[PDB]
Amino acid sequence: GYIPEAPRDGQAYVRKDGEWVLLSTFLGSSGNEQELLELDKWASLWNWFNITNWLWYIK
Amino acid sequence: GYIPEAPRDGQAYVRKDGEWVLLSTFLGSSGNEQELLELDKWASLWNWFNITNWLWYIK
Amino acid sequence: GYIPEAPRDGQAYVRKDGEWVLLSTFLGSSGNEQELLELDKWASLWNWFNITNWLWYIK
Repeated sequence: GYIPEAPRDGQAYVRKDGEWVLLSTFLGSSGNEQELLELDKWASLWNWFNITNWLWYIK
Repeated sequence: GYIPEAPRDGQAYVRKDGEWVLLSTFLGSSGNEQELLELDKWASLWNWFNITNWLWYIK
Repeated sequence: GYIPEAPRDGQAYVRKDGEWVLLSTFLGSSGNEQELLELDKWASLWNWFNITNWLWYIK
C-alpha cells in the first residue's frame, strides 16, 4: 500500500511494521557498545603494562 | 515523489534500489558478528585460566 | 507530509530529517572501524606467538 510520512527531529528511523523505528534499535546500541568500547579501556592497562615489556627487554 | 513500503510481519527494511532490503543484510549478520561475539567466547577460557594467575600470586 | 523518494544507484538510505542518509553512517565505519577490525590484525601476532606456547609445553 502506501504510508509516506515520518517524523523530522534530526533522528533516524527505519521501516518496520508500517512504523518508524529508531534504526539505533536495530544496531544494538546501549547493550553491546561495551564490547565496542571495552578494548579502548583494557588497552589502557595493557598499554601501561609496557613498562615491564621494555624493562625485561633491556633488563 | 514516493515509493511503495514493504510488508508488515515484524521485519524491517531500508530504502535501496527502490526496494525493501532487510537492514540486517547491511549489518553483515554472521559476516562480522563473529568478531562481535568472539571475545565473549575466548574471554571464557581466559577468564577460567585465572587459576594459574592467582597460583603464582598465592604460590 | 511525505518522503522524497531517495536516489537509485545501488546505495541505501534511511529516513532522517526528511532526507536520504546512508545507513552506513549509523553502522560505524569512519575513523573507528579500526578498533572494530584491529583485533583481526593483532590476533595474527598473538596467534603466531603460539610458537612459545607449545615450545614451553613440550620444552
